[PDB]
Amino acid sequence: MVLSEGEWQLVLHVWAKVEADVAGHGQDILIRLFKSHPETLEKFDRFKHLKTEAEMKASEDLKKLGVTNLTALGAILKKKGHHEAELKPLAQSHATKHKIPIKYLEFISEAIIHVLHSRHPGNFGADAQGAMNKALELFRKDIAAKYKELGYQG
Ligand code: HEM
Repeated sequence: MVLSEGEWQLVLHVWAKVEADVAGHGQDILIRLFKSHPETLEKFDRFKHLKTEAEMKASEDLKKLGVTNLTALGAILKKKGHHEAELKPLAQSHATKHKIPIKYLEFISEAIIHVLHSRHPGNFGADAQGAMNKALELFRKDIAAKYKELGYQG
């Protein structure tokens, strides 16, 4: 799979809006992930204790984590597919240290799409969402291949 420049444009156009407030989008996305797929929260030893959305929103550390997560993703998206260098450290830590299965990357991809659909309807119409889904599917495909190379693929 490979995206067209036109599709990359749709992806980077909405991401530019996301960047107006990375911290806020990071919070919304992680909170959506944890509420839609509670099992995912268990992978965060530093935040596994959070019981409610209120506690999640009030967590300064969770906010920092969200910023780090979206900034890393933004760098990857901006490479428009030429993200081999960026995927190496990310794949290693998530496969070997955090033990994050591909299914969970699909879950966070779903959360990203949900939040963008909610916050940016004008710039996240059907075609734009399709482009973003295509970009995230490419990300997960390449990450999965790396996982396999690293001996995890899960
Ligand atoms: C869009 C996909 C994701 C990106 C770009 C991403 C990015 C990052 C980055 C940059 C870090 C810090 C450096 C590192 O350890 O590699 C990190 C840490 C971490 N990630 Fe992810 N991540 C993603 C998805 C996930 C998912 C789905 C989970 C689990 C449900 C997860 C769990 C973790 C954990 C447990 C840490 C450690 C947090 C801490 O205690 O400091 N990540 N991630």
